[PDB]
Amino acid sequence: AKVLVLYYSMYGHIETMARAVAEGASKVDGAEVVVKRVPETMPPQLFEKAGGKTQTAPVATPQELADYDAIIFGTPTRFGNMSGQMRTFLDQTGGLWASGALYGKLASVFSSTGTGGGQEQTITSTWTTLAHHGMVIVPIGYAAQEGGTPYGATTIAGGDGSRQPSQEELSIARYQGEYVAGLAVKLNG
Amino acid sequence: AKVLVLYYSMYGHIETMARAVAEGASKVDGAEVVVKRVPETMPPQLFEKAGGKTQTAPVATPQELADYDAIIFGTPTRFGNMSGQMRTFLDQTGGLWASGALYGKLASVFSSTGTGGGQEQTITSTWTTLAHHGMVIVPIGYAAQGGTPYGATTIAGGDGSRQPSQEELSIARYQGEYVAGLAVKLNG
Amino acid sequence: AKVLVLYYSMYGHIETMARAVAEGASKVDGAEVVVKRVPETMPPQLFEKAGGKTQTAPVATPQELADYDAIIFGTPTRFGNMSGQMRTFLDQTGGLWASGALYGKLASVFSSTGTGGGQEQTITSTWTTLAHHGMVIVPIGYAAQGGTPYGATTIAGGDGSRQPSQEELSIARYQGEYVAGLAVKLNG
Amino acid sequence: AKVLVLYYSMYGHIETMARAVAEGASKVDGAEVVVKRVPETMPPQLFEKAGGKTQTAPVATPQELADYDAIIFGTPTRFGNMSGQMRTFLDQTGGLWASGALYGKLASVFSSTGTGGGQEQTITSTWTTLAHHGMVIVPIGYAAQEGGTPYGATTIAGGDGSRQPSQEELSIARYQGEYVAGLAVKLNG
Ligand SMILES: Cc1cc2nc3c(=O)[nH]c(=O)nc-3n(C[C@H](O)[C@H](O)[C@H](O)COP(=O)(O)O)c2cc1C
Ligand SMILES: Cc1cc2nc3c(=O)[nH]c(=O)nc-3n(C[C@H](O)[C@H](O)[C@H](O)COP(=O)(O)O)c2cc1C
Ligand SMILES: Cc1cc2nc3c(=O)[nH]c(=O)nc-3n(C[C@H](O)[C@H](O)[C@H](O)COP(=O)(O)O)c2cc1C
Ligand SMILES: Cc1cc2nc3c(=O)[nH]c(=O)nc-3n(C[C@H](O)[C@H](O)[C@H](O)COP(=O)(O)O)c2cc1C
Repeated sequence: AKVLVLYYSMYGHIETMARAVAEGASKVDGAEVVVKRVPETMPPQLFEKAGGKTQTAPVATPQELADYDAIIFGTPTRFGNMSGQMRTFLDQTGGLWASGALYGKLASVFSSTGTGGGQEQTITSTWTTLAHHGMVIVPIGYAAQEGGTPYGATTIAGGDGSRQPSQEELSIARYQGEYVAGLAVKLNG
Repeated sequence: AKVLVLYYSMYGHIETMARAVAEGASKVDGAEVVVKRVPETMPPQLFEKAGGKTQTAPVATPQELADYDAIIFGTPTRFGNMSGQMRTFLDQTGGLWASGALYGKLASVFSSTGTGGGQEQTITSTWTTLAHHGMVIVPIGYAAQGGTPYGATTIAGGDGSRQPSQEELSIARYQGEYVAGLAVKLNG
Repeated sequence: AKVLVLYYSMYGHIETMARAVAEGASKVDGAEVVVKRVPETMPPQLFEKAGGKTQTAPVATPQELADYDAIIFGTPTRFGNMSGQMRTFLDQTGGLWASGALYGKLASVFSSTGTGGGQEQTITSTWTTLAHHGMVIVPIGYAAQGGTPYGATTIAGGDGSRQPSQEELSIARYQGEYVAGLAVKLNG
Repeated sequence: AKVLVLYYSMYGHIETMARAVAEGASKVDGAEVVVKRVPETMPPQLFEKAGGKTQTAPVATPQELADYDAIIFGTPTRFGNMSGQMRTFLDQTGGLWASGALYGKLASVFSSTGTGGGQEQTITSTWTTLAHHGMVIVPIGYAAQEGGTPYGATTIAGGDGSRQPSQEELSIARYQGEYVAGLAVKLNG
């Protein structure tokens, strides 16, 4: 099974989460895992001065999403929604929608926020788009307990962005990757 | 694989849909399908006076949900949420939650509305509860072609006179067949 | 302006919050505040055996909601939704809906959770129902500084032992005072 | 009271809706009404070939949103969310968020979809962002009935985009503008 971890990060928190997700998915016999980012939409000059952490992963094209059996989407919270960059990317998936290209594929979502507020809404409002594509949606449930959510792995970046993901947050992200990849093998070999 | 179509219905619209869902699921080789309803919470007297439709389906218990590989949940829209009867019932599943009893099982949702507005919120706000249980959620996507990609729906009309259409029931059957197919793929 | 704090609580966490909300609203010159609870739906015997907290607040009726200029609704999180007791109660407001009885009135929501997850969905899925009634919805935004901009919340802890904190109750009082201020501005 | 109708349109459906909203808000004694769009993010070449209807309204800056007492947001549905263009714009409102610049201002939302699916989610997922800004959220309720929603005015563009808004849809949009502007005067004079 092919698993895409597809993400947007501006300050590295989601990027770090993506790595943990991918490590988890890689644990699964039969799963092949790829990590990619959506294009930055900000001019580099502004991205630079805003203190952005330059992202170096291969940039995905909307078309290649059809190639995977499972897609795990990572986005930071922007006032309770996915980021503009992820929204702009997913708005380029009309071709795939028309052809049913993602229909029945596994989808799952992870996020990051400054202080907690909006993490749940970011994940569930992302599930909406995945459901229009006919994707099968995988939440994590009470995994953690067996300041997060049953909807997907999250991390807190802190008010000033200086917090880094904890071992426990990375563990939950890794679990999410492992579990989705396991589902993807059970369904697609 | 074992599939439960669990529904609430007060005027029979969700009941008609539930039957169609159960049929679609039945078409799948390897799938065993049961239809149950959640308990009415209205006193029988007021249900009657409200013009509520009486129903033959057996009443489910909260604890038996753990028996099934896939649960397809049917609720009418009540201002953009599931019904209080469905809500009350699911609030009784804390035991299953604690033991991880529904974790990883498939869930899917269908609904009915008077005039349309709220059918999407009903379905997605029911997904929320399914996700707390760690259920895998199955929307229907563009099979929905106003229906919804989130699951099958029917329009009851403002006075409730309208009955599920051929096309609406056909989408409902699609949904059962789709979820049942996934259940057999995952569980045999 | 008249403000109703309408709440459901099984272990007293939302009850404590409701009191604080009612106080904040009371601080507003021109605001008159009433606290009521929605009916328990559990039989008294099982409520008791469940370790439920008994409550002094008068029980509201669905129809009296139309009396108020602002309603602040308190519910614990039940897998990311309002409680079945709150859901059942609001399902009884079809009469108010038909007559436009709550249209334009202010609504605001607060909640309680065991461990946090679901508090945001509880609040926004309650807003849905308020919007069907045409109520104007008041979130609290960055006064929330894990709380939520959607309305005041408290963490009950996994075993329910934790009680609302000084800070959490202070946000709850802010919310009542804010909504009551808006009610007086709109209605005098 | 100053009322901003702030919108994104790619094929004109939301644009037509915006005009109706603005007409409604203008009916109100004491309300002054302005219509603006968010920047197109698409290169014009692509916008051209996709058959976009060039938008000609003044382009809003994130900063000027602080100047209004009420903002009515219009966006088409993109798989159950606001469009990338509106998301990208609202992601530039961090300055306003930090200063509480939109706190307590009135907000309301209208939408458009191809075939209905996702209109409710687009509106409520937009309310999320408005709530982070502390905005007071105004749905329309059962206005229509006294294929739409109580959350805000909507229009159906049809599967091929050829449908135009009906008189009844425009009437509901106008009502939304009138009602929000009326609220804005009652609160701010
Ligand atoms: C425009 C904008 C909106 C934001 N909204 C929220 C919010 O609603 N809640 C929150 O906790 N943090 C919010 N933040 C903080 C971001 O979520 C945080 O920077 C992000 O999680 C970091 O992830 P990254 O390092 O991968 O970019 C916001 C930040 C920006 C720039
Ligand atoms: C309390 C209550 C709230 C309702 N809210 C809505 C609504 O928000 N939108 C709508 O289109 N219909 C609404 N209706 C109509 C129901 O959705 C409709 O009667 C139901 O779908 C019929 O299904 P059933 O026959 O299976 O009970 C409501 C009905 C009641 C009794
Ligand atoms: C059926 C049920 C479901 C619950 N679901 C959640 C949940 O999803 N997330 C959470 O953090 N707590 C959950 N809890 C804990 C409640 O939110 C907690 O007991 C409540 O907030 C206490 O408020 P009260 O004392 O006012 O009743 C649940 C409790 C019950 C009984
Ligand atoms: C990327 C993309 C995603 C879309 N998703 C949906 C959808 O989920 N539901 C729907 O009915 N229409 C969908 N459509 C149709 C648009 O909503 C429609 O073009 C829009 O409402 C027209 O408004 P405008 O003329 O102002 O651009 C989508 C269109 C595009 C280009």
